Amino acid sequence: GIQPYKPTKATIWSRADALKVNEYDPTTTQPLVSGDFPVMSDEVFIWDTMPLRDIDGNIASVNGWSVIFTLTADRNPTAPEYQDEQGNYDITLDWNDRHGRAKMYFWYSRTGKDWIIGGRVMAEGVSPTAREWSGTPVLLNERGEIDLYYTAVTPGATVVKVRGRVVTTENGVEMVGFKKVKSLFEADGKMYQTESQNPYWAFRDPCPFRDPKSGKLYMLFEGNVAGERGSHVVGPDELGDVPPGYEDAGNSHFQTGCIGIAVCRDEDGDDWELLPPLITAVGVNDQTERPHFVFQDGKYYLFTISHKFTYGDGLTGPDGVYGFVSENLFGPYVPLNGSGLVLGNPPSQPYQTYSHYVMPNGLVTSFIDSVPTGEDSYRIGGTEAPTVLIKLKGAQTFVLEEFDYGYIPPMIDVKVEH
Repeated sequence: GIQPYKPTKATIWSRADALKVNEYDPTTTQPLVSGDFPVMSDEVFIWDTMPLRDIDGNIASVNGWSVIFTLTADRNPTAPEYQDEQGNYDITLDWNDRHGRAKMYFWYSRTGKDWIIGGRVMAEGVSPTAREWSGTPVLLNERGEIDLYYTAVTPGATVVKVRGRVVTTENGVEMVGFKKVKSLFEADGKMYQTESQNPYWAFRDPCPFRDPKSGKLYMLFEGNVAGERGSHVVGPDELGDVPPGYEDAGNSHFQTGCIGIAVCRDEDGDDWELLPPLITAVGVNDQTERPHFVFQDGKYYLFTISHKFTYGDGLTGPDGVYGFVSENLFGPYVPLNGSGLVLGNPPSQPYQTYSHYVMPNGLVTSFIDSVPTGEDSYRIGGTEAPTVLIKLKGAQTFVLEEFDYGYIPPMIDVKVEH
């Protein structure tokens, strides 16, 4: 007979879930970043860091070389625009302008740390947009071919990919042939919110993967739930099971973040179909960024990075990593630790790190944003934070151990020749 299945539906991250967020849980707090942190480059800022990996999620070295891709922007210490009234460079202005001048670089190391700069991935004139925002570099084969999935930003925000090849020698690593950017998809307006619907719409951070159960190719990304900005309703399902006195959703219908998913028609990641969202946060948070999976214990651990500032009215929580777990790719998902919070910044250093990436070995990489150094003073990072090990256990997570700055060891090594 027909075995009926429950239909797939978006999992709602509700206001009632978010009321469980604990900013003071030592099991879900990032270790404090030291004010004396080292800086990896005196020429560029980096932030979002995207380790080379295969389609199954394995962090990969090539001929023993670890490789990371970074969003990168020049430091501009002599720019007149960044000189304060006393004629001194204000790093904060330069750092704040990184997003508008973002480009993909690569770095490499035989130790998984102490990164050596490789330079821009795509030569001048290749990128069809003003900015290159984050994605995933997928190592495809023993020829060293890579599909770099990324976000082409301005005009629009489009999920694209560009094919190239990594080449190694005993002195280091080169990225060749990244010449032909291919459009995959943009926001549709019925499932995912468009720029016409919201000038502040999100559509970015593609995370392709092969589903370990079906072997089909899918891709996560950050979006917003379709509809005109301000038209969404925080109904009973978005509110969830709030306790007495917590019924007022305020103006939270303006916060409409979601984790999207697309499916590929082929093994090559060429032709994609948009699917309805996996997770929605209407009334809870506007930014479910950098969605990514760990597959563990036959379960799907779905992580997303968010900000205190993008929470709905009446709710708060830290910058950092949030997540959900399901037995099945298409849900239903439940919030990790009851609230969703996996790894929040400490409230004494609330902006110390961002754009965390949970790797399947449990190591979590992040970049340093702003670290306080006194009552008033603070340092800007634009460099790697200490890596942190977490443990995933059922619907719980636990912070375990801090590692060196930017420690991103490989899970597999791939032998590359061409």
